[PDB]
Amino acid sequence: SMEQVAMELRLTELTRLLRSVLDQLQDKDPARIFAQPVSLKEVPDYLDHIKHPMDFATMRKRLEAQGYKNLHEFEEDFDLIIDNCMKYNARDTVFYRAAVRLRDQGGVVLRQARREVDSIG
Repeated sequence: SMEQVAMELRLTELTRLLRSVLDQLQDKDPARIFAQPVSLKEVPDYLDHIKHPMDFATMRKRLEAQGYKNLHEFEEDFDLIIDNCMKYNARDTVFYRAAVRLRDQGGVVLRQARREVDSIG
């Protein structure tokens, strides 16, 4: 159907916008602390602490399979990255501090993306 194609054109465009958002969020992590999943070889107990791990590479595979239906879902994944790190790592660590900084800097980018998703549809 033609409706299905137009739906898919909107999903595709949302995916275009989300990719740019992801790049801008990732630029706020120049240290690359959040680039890849936490290694279960190097942190064997990780899943006893964190039930839903998340990272930028895992978000990117979902993104490129058009697996984000809306900005809310994408934001849920970004918040997992931050929130997982703030639980596992203590306040005085470079990791915890890197999450706080990513959250603060990400807020601006996300604030405008919500306007652009409403605005363009």
